[PDB]
Amino acid sequence: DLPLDPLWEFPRDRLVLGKPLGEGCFGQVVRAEAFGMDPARPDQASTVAVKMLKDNASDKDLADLVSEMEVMKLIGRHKNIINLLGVCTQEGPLYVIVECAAKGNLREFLRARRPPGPDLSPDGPRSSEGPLSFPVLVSCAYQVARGMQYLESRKCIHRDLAARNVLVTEDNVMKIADFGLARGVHHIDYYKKTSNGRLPVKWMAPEALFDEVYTHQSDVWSFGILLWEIFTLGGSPYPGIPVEELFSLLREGHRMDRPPHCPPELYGLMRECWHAAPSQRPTFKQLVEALDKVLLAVSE
Ligand SMILES: *C(=O)c1nc2c(C(=O)Nc3cc(NCCOC)c(C#N)cn3)cn(CCN3CCOCC3)c2cc1Br
Repeated sequence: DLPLDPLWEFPRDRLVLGKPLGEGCFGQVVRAEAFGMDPARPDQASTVAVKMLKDNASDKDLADLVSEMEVMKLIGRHKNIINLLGVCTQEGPLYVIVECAAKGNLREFLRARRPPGPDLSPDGPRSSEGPLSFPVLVSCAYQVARGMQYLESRKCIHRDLAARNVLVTEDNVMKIADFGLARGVHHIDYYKKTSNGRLPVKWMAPEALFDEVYTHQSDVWSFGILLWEIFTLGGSPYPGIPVEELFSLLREGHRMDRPPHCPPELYGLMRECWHAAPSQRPTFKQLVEALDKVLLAVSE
Protein backbone atom coordinates (compact mmCIF):
# COMPACT_ATOMS: atom_id res chain seq x y z
CA ASP A 1 0.00 0.00 0.00
CA LEU A 2 2.74 2.43 1.20
CA PRO A 3 5.62 3.13 -1.17
CA LEU A 4 8.74 0.89 -1.13
CA ASP A 5 11.79 2.34 0.61
CA PRO A 6 14.63 -0.02 -0.33
CA LEU A 7 16.90 1.61 2.30
CA TRP A 8 14.80 0.15 5.10
CA GLU A 9 12.52 -2.53 3.66
CA PHE A 10 13.13 -6.03 5.08
CA PRO A 11 11.49 -9.19 3.62
CA ARG A 12 8.72 -10.20 6.01
CA ASP A 13 9.29 -13.89 5.42
CA ARG A 14 12.65 -13.40 7.16
CA LEU A 15 10.76 -12.75 10.43
CA VAL A 16 9.42 -15.39 12.76
CA LEU A 17 7.02 -13.68 15.24
CA GLY A 18 7.18 -14.82 18.88
CA LYS A 19 5.68 -13.73 22.22
CA PRO A 20 3.99 -10.33 22.56
CA LEU A 21 6.09 -7.84 24.53
CA GLY A 22 3.33 -5.37 25.33
CA GLU A 23 0.51 -3.14 24.05
CA GLY A 24 0.58 0.66 23.62
CA CYS A 25 -2.00 3.39 22.91
CA PHE A 26 -1.45 2.53 19.23
CA GLY A 27 -0.12 -0.91 18.31
CA GLN A 28 1.55 -3.78 20.07
CA VAL A 29 5.14 -4.99 20.22
CA VAL A 30 6.10 -8.59 19.61
CA ARG A 31 9.43 -10.40 20.15
CA ALA A 32 10.74 -11.95 16.92
CA GLU A 33 13.64 -13.79 15.28
CA ALA A 34 15.09 -12.19 12.08
CA PHE A 35 17.34 -13.98 9.55
CA GLY A 36 19.85 -11.91 7.60
CA MET A 37 19.17 -8.53 9.21
CA ASP A 38 22.79 -8.03 8.23
CA PRO A 39 22.80 -8.60 4.44
CA ALA A 40 26.38 -9.86 4.70
CA ARG A 41 25.20 -12.77 6.84
CA PRO A 42 21.88 -13.74 5.10
CA ASP A 43 21.23 -16.84 7.24
CA GLN A 44 22.25 -15.36 10.59
CA ALA A 45 19.55 -15.26 13.27
CA SER A 46 19.00 -12.28 15.56
CA THR A 47 16.31 -11.31 18.06
CA VAL A 48 14.34 -8.15 17.34
CA ALA A 49 11.18 -6.42 18.52
CA VAL A 50 8.44 -5.78 15.96
CA LYS A 51 5.99 -2.87 16.30
CA MET A 52 2.64 -3.47 14.53
CA LEU A 53 -1.04 -2.50 14.81
CA LYS A 54 -3.69 -4.20 16.97
CA ASP A 55 -6.46 -6.18 15.19
CA ASN A 56 -8.99 -3.40 15.97
CA ALA A 57 -6.86 -0.70 14.22
CA SER A 58 -8.33 2.58 12.89
CA ASP A 59 -6.86 4.67 10.07
CA LYS A 60 -5.55 7.06 12.75
CA ASP A 61 -3.80 4.08 14.44
CA LEU A 62 -2.10 3.30 11.10
CA ALA A 63 -1.24 6.98 10.54
CA ASP A 64 0.38 7.12 14.01
CA LEU A 65 2.43 3.99 13.42
CA VAL A 66 3.52 5.28 9.97
CA SER A 67 4.47 8.58 11.57
CA GLU A 68 6.55 6.75 14.18
CA MET A 69 8.25 4.82 11.39
CA GLU A 70 9.15 8.00 9.56
CA VAL A 71 10.54 9.56 12.79
CA MET A 72 12.76 6.50 13.39
CA LYS A 73 14.09 6.70 9.84
CA LEU A 74 15.20 10.29 10.47
CA ILE A 75 16.61 9.99 14.05
CA GLY A 76 19.74 7.96 13.16
CA ARG A 77 21.70 5.45 15.29
CA HIS A 78 22.65 5.94 18.97
CA LYS A 79 23.78 3.44 21.55
CA ASN A 80 21.28 4.72 24.09
CA ILE A 81 18.06 4.64 22.04
CA ILE A 82 15.97 1.78 20.63
CA ASN A 83 17.18 1.91 17.00
CA LEU A 84 15.23 1.25 13.80
CA LEU A 85 16.39 -1.97 12.05
CA GLY A 86 13.97 -2.34 9.14
CA VAL A 87 10.33 -2.15 8.05
CA CYS A 88 7.81 -4.40 6.27
CA THR A 89 5.47 -2.29 4.19
CA GLN A 90 4.84 -4.45 1.12
CA GLU A 91 2.24 -7.15 0.64
CA GLY A 92 1.15 -7.60 4.25
CA PRO A 93 0.71 -5.75 7.55
CA LEU A 94 2.91 -2.80 8.58
CA TYR A 95 5.88 -3.89 10.69
CA VAL A 96 8.41 -1.50 12.24
CA ILE A 97 11.37 -3.64 13.32
CA VAL A 98 13.50 -2.25 16.15
CA GLU A 99 16.16 -3.46 18.58
CA CYS A 100 15.02 -5.86 21.33
CA ALA A 101 16.03 -5.09 24.94
CA ALA A 102 16.37 -8.45 26.62
CA LYS A 103 15.99 -7.31 30.25
CA GLY A 104 12.76 -5.30 29.79
CA ASN A 105 12.07 -1.79 31.13
CA LEU A 106 14.20 0.03 33.69
CA ARG A 107 11.50 0.39 36.31
CA GLU A 108 10.93 -3.38 36.62
CA PHE A 109 14.70 -3.97 36.23
CA LEU A 110 15.31 -1.89 39.36
CA ARG A 111 12.32 -3.26 41.32
CA ALA A 112 13.41 -6.86 40.67
CA ARG A 113 16.90 -6.04 41.99
CA ARG A 114 16.16 -4.31 45.28
CA PRO A 115 18.51 -5.49 47.99
CA PRO A 116 17.64 -8.34 50.42
CA GLY A 117 15.61 -7.07 53.40
CA PRO A 118 16.68 -7.80 57.03
CA ASP A 119 14.31 -10.88 57.18
CA LEU A 120 16.84 -12.93 55.11
CA SER A 121 19.00 -15.56 56.81
CA PRO A 122 22.75 -15.02 56.11
CA ASP A 123 23.92 -17.59 53.59
CA GLY A 124 27.56 -17.25 52.59
CA PRO A 125 29.76 -14.10 52.20
CA ARG A 126 27.43 -11.79 50.21
CA SER A 127 23.92 -12.15 51.71
CA SER A 128 23.84 -8.39 52.36
CA GLU A 129 24.98 -7.45 48.87
CA GLY A 130 22.15 -6.67 46.45
CA PRO A 131 22.68 -6.64 42.67
CA LEU A 132 22.50 -2.84 42.38
CA SER A 133 25.51 -0.66 43.36
CA PHE A 134 25.67 3.13 43.42
CA PRO A 135 28.01 3.42 40.41
CA VAL A 136 25.76 1.25 38.24
CA LEU A 137 22.74 3.38 39.23
CA VAL A 138 24.69 6.52 38.25
CA SER A 139 25.73 4.89 34.97
CA CYS A 140 22.05 4.18 34.25
CA ALA A 141 21.15 7.86 34.75
CA TYR A 142 24.18 8.91 32.74
CA GLN A 143 23.23 6.70 29.79
CA VAL A 144 19.67 7.95 29.72
CA ALA A 145 20.96 11.53 29.68
CA ARG A 146 23.31 10.77 26.78
CA GLY A 147 20.46 9.18 24.87
CA MET A 148 18.27 12.21 25.56
CA GLN A 149 21.05 14.52 24.48
CA TYR A 150 21.22 12.69 21.20
CA LEU A 151 17.44 12.80 20.71
CA GLU A 152 17.45 16.58 21.44
CA SER A 153 20.26 17.17 18.92
CA ARG A 154 17.90 15.51 16.35
CA LYS A 155 15.09 17.86 17.44
CA CYS A 156 13.07 15.01 19.02
CA ILE A 157 11.01 15.68 22.14
CA HIS A 158 10.03 12.57 24.05
CA ARG A 159 7.05 13.94 26.09
CA ASP A 160 6.68 10.90 28.40
CA LEU A 161 10.22 10.22 29.56
CA ALA A 162 9.99 7.75 32.48
CA ALA A 163 11.76 4.60 33.82
CA ARG A 164 9.06 2.50 32.09
CA ASN A 165 10.04 4.04 28.68
CA VAL A 166 13.71 3.18 29.17
CA LEU A 167 14.68 -0.37 28.28
CA VAL A 168 17.69 -2.47 29.39
CA THR A 169 19.75 -4.70 27.13
CA GLU A 170 21.48 -7.99 28.00
CA ASP A 171 24.55 -5.86 28.78
CA ASN A 172 22.73 -3.32 30.96
CA VAL A 173 22.86 -0.65 28.26
CA MET A 174 20.00 1.87 28.71
CA LYS A 175 17.92 2.52 25.60
CA ILE A 176 15.22 5.17 25.37
CA ALA A 177 12.05 3.70 23.78
CA ASP A 178 8.91 5.21 22.21
CA PHE A 179 10.54 8.60 21.57
CA GLY A 180 8.90 9.12 18.20
CA LEU A 181 5.27 8.93 19.26
CA ALA A 182 2.17 10.86 18.46
CA ARG A 183 0.96 11.22 22.01
CA GLY A 184 -2.40 12.99 21.79
CA VAL A 185 -1.22 15.82 24.02
CA HIS A 186 -4.44 17.77 23.49
CA HIS A 187 -6.58 15.08 25.06
CA ILE A 188 -4.70 13.61 28.02
CA ASP A 189 -6.89 12.07 30.73
CA TYR A 190 -4.81 13.44 33.67
CA TYR A 191 -6.57 11.05 36.02
CA LYS A 192 -5.60 8.04 33.87
CA LYS A 193 -4.14 5.12 35.84
CA THR A 194 -2.49 2.34 33.81
CA SER A 195 -2.93 -1.41 34.23
CA ASN A 196 0.19 -1.39 36.35
CA GLY A 197 -0.89 1.54 38.49
CA ARG A 198 1.10 4.34 36.80
CA LEU A 199 -0.21 7.93 36.76
CA PRO A 200 1.67 9.45 33.74
CA VAL A 201 0.70 13.02 34.81
CA LYS A 202 3.33 12.67 37.58
CA TRP A 203 6.07 12.95 34.92
CA MET A 204 4.75 16.06 33.16
CA ALA A 205 6.59 19.38 33.46
CA PRO A 206 4.32 22.18 34.81
CA GLU A 207 4.36 24.02 31.50
CA ALA A 208 3.26 20.80 29.78
CA LEU A 209 0.56 19.99 32.34
CA PHE A 210 -0.81 23.52 32.83
CA ASP A 211 -0.03 25.14 29.48
CA GLU A 212 0.30 22.24 26.95
CA VAL A 213 3.80 23.62 26.14
CA TYR A 214 6.53 20.98 25.44
CA THR A 215 10.22 21.67 24.87
CA HIS A 216 13.43 19.79 25.52
CA GLN A 217 13.40 21.50 28.93
CA SER A 218 10.08 19.81 29.77
CA ASP A 219 11.77 16.48 29.01
CA VAL A 220 14.52 17.62 31.48
CA TRP A 221 11.81 17.90 34.17
CA SER A 222 10.70 14.33 33.33
CA PHE A 223 14.36 13.31 33.49
CA GLY A 224 14.54 14.55 37.10
CA ILE A 225 11.48 12.45 37.94
CA LEU A 226 13.31 9.52 36.28
CA LEU A 227 16.39 10.23 38.40
CA TRP A 228 14.12 9.92 41.48
CA GLU A 229 12.80 6.56 40.10
CA ILE A 230 16.35 5.29 39.69
CA PHE A 231 17.52 6.19 43.16
CA THR A 232 14.40 4.77 44.79
CA LEU A 233 15.15 1.58 42.75
CA GLY A 234 11.91 1.75 40.81
CA GLY A 235 9.68 3.70 43.18
CA SER A 236 6.49 5.54 42.14
CA PRO A 237 6.82 9.34 42.35
CA TYR A 238 4.80 11.61 44.69
CA PRO A 239 4.15 8.64 47.02
CA GLY A 240 0.55 8.51 48.19
CA ILE A 241 -0.43 11.68 46.34
CA PRO A 242 -3.52 11.31 44.12
CA VAL A 243 -3.87 13.46 40.99
CA GLU A 244 -6.27 16.06 42.49
CA GLU A 245 -3.66 16.75 45.19
CA LEU A 246 -0.76 16.71 42.70
CA PHE A 247 -2.46 19.66 40.88
CA SER A 248 -2.53 21.91 43.91
CA LEU A 249 0.86 20.84 45.28
CA LEU A 250 2.40 21.75 41.93
CA ARG A 251 0.54 25.08 41.93
CA GLU A 252 2.07 25.61 45.44
CA GLY A 253 5.57 24.73 44.11
CA HIS A 254 5.85 21.40 46.04
CA ARG A 255 8.70 19.03 45.10
CA MET A 256 9.44 15.45 46.15
CA ASP A 257 11.55 14.89 49.27
CA ARG A 258 15.10 13.65 49.04
CA PRO A 259 14.75 9.86 49.07
CA PRO A 260 16.67 7.48 51.39
CA HIS A 261 20.29 6.59 50.54
CA CYS A 262 20.55 9.18 47.86
CA PRO A 263 23.60 11.45 47.96
CA PRO A 264 22.94 15.19 47.97
CA GLU A 265 24.66 15.46 44.57
CA LEU A 266 21.85 13.46 42.97
CA TYR A 267 19.01 15.11 44.87
CA GLY A 268 20.60 18.45 43.90
CA LEU A 269 20.37 17.48 40.18
CA MET A 270 16.75 16.38 40.70
CA ARG A 271 15.84 19.75 42.20
CA GLU A 272 17.62 21.54 39.34
CA CYS A 273 15.57 19.59 36.82
CA TRP A 274 12.43 20.69 38.69
CA HIS A 275 13.16 24.45 38.80
CA ALA A 276 9.94 26.30 37.87
CA ALA A 277 11.51 28.19 34.95
CA PRO A 278 12.44 25.85 32.11
CA SER A 279 15.50 27.95 31.32
CA GLN A 280 16.69 27.46 34.92
CA ARG A 281 16.84 23.64 34.52
CA PRO A 282 20.08 22.16 33.20
CA THR A 283 20.26 21.09 29.57
CA PHE A 284 20.75 17.43 28.71
CA LYS A 285 24.29 18.37 27.69
CA GLN A 286 24.88 19.82 31.16
CA LEU A 287 23.28 16.74 32.78
CA VAL A 288 25.56 14.37 30.83
CA GLU A 289 28.64 16.29 32.05
CA ALA A 290 27.45 16.53 35.65
CA LEU A 291 26.58 12.80 35.84
CA ASP A 292 29.90 12.02 34.13
CA LYS A 293 31.74 13.84 36.92
CA VAL A 294 30.01 11.70 39.52
CA LEU A 295 30.40 8.52 37.50
CA LEU A 296 34.15 9.08 37.13
CA ALA A 297 34.55 10.02 40.80
CA VAL A 298 33.08 6.69 41.88
CA SER A 299 34.48 4.33 39.21
CA GLU A 300 38.11 4.05 40.57
C1 LIG B 1 14.30 -9.16 23.12
O1 LIG B 1 15.63 -8.63 23.22
C2 LIG B 1 13.66 -9.31 24.38
N1 LIG B 1 12.90 -8.33 24.89
C3 LIG B 1 12.27 -8.43 26.06
C4 LIG B 1 11.49 -7.55 26.75
C5 LIG B 1 11.14 -6.32 26.33
O2 LIG B 1 10.36 -5.58 26.97
N2 LIG B 1 11.75 -5.97 25.16
C6 LIG B 1 11.46 -4.86 24.46
C7 LIG B 1 10.29 -4.11 24.60
C8 LIG B 1 10.07 -3.02 23.75
N3 LIG B 1 8.97 -2.22 23.82
C9 LIG B 1 7.85 -2.53 24.72
C10 LIG B 1 8.05 -1.64 25.95
O3 LIG B 1 8.14 -0.30 25.48
C11 LIG B 1 8.55 0.69 26.47
C12 LIG B 1 11.00 -2.70 22.76
C13 LIG B 1 10.83 -1.58 21.90
N4 LIG B 1 10.70 -0.70 21.24
C14 LIG B 1 12.13 -3.45 22.63
N5 LIG B 1 12.32 -4.53 23.48
C15 LIG B 1 11.08 -8.16 27.86
N6 LIG B 1 11.64 -9.40 27.88
C16 LIG B 1 11.44 -10.37 28.99
C17 LIG B 1 12.76 -10.73 29.69
N7 LIG B 1 12.88 -10.34 31.11
C18 LIG B 1 13.95 -11.16 31.70
C19 LIG B 1 13.39 -12.36 32.46
O4 LIG B 1 12.73 -11.85 33.66
C20 LIG B 1 11.98 -10.60 33.40
C21 LIG B 1 11.64 -10.52 31.89
C22 LIG B 1 12.37 -9.57 26.77
C23 LIG B 1 13.11 -10.60 26.32
C24 LIG B 1 13.78 -10.48 25.10
BR1 LIG B 1 14.89 -11.95 24.40
